[PDB]
Parts: sequence; structure tokens; C-alpha cells
Amino acid sequence: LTNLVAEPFAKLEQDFGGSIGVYAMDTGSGATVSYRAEERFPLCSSFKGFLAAAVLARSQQQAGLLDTPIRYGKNALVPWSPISEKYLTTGMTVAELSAAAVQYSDNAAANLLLKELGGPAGLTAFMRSIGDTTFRLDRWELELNSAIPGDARNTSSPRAVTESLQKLTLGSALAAPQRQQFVDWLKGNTTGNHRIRAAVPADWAVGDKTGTCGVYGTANDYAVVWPTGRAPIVLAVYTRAPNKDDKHSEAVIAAAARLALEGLG
Ligand SMILES: *[B@@]1([O])O[C]([C]C([O])=O)[C][C][C]1[N]C(=O)[C]C1=[C][C]=[C]S1
Repeated sequence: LTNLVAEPFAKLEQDFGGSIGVYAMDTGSGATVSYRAEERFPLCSSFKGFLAAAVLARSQQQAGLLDTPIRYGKNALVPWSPISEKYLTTGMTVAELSAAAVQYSDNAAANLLLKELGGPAGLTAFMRSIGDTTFRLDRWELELNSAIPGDARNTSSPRAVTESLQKLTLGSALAAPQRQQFVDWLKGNTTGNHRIRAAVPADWAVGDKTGTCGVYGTANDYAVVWPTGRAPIVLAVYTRAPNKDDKHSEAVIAAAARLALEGLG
């Protein structure tokens, strides 16, 4: 029979002029909401959350890695580096670069941290090591953002994103001190006020990571949500659209997140 849970998501994507992918897990009950959950969508800047987690994992066994100053020059800067552009002569620690990448989507900080892992291949290998077979990243900023329809490079699925997010924020993929730092970085994100955060009651807590490729209507958000009186919810909302000049929509992301939270048992 027709999937009645799915119908309002299909209407939402049709109104948007593209495709929406959603996965949500109630970690209390095991309930889920799923819509195109296993389809691939471009990661865009949402990869930077997993980047910071991979650096935290490395930091467990490399004493003082997170505390290490990185002295970079202007050759490291690229567009949308509002934090990094301020520390050319003072540097930033690995922890500070991680916070910038997570909480401001700083592009230069992301590329500096990719270098610490052995590039996009190194981050992909970390994701394989936690059991994520879907995540693919093979470019640096800005090239990973092209988001061309049918290109599986630099993509993941809403379900894989959510599964990996739960392992890293609530499960055992990081040691507790590192898990906690990842949570605190996500909670302090500044870029997501119009996406999943706009979908929750104001008294719920949220940690999230956004991404915006912009072209091909492509943008996303994933989050861990601590609802009043409930176990955490983990969810991912990704969008794409067929034409290069199609515009992404924050409001559509928020609307999809609301339907997920409503449908979720
Ligand atoms: B990233 O894909 O997304 C960031 C914004 C976000 O977290 O939602 C900005 C940096 C990356 N994108 C780009 O460099 C292109 C941009 C899109 C809108 C602002 S910059």
C-alpha cells in the first residue's frame, strides 16, 4: 500500500522542485522516519563535522594534537574563511581550526584539518573505520561543491550520515572526552539557525552541522537533538535539484525536519 508517512515529504520536494532526503532515529524507542534515506546527496560543508570527529579520534593517541598550533600562510586561505583570515601571524590550534570548521564552516580551516588526516582519502578511511561504507570524499574546498546531478563523488546518504553521527556523538566510536568535544562543537554551531534548529521547540537542545553547495538546489543539515523529557533524536535532511541555477531553501530543510519530528515515534 501507498506509504502515507512519505506523502507530505513528496509534496514538499515537488513544491521545492527537487529531491529531499530524510532519516531520523529516536534513540529511545528505535523508531525511524525515512524518505529517500538511502539515496546519495552531495555532502557540501556537512563533511566538516565528520572531519572534526576524525581529528578528535586521531587526538586520542597523539598527545597534545588538539593543543598544537598550526601556523599557516595566506596560500592556505580560500573564499569563506572568515575565522582563518584573522590568524595569519598568530595561527590557530587544531582545536580552534576544528571549531571554526564546524561552527562557521570555515573553508581554509577545513582544508588545513584535511591535511592533518592525509587528505579527503584519509577522512573517507576514518568513515570506513566506524562502519560507514557510503560516505565518499575525494576533493578539498572548493572543488567538492560542484554537486552535479549523477556524480556520486563527494556524497553520502541521509541514513549513513545519521548512523555515523549517532556513533560519534552518542555511541562508542570516540572515547568519551572526544565524544563530548564533538557534541560541544555541534551545540555551538552558528550556521544552522534556519534549518533543523528552526524545526524544534525552543526549549530543546540541538547540535548540528550544515552544508551549502548552492548550485543544483543543494544544501543540508544534520543534528543531534535532546528533546525535553526524551532520549536523543539523530536526523539528517539533504536536498538537491536538477538545474544548476535552482536555489536551495533553508525553509524546506526546516519543514522536512518538522515532519520528521512529528512522524517519529
Ligand atoms: B559549505 O558547503 O557550506 C558552508 C555553509 C553551510 O555550512 O551551510 C559555506 C562554505 C561551503 N560552501 C561554499 O564555499 C559556497 C557557499 C555557499 C553559501 C555561502 S558560501
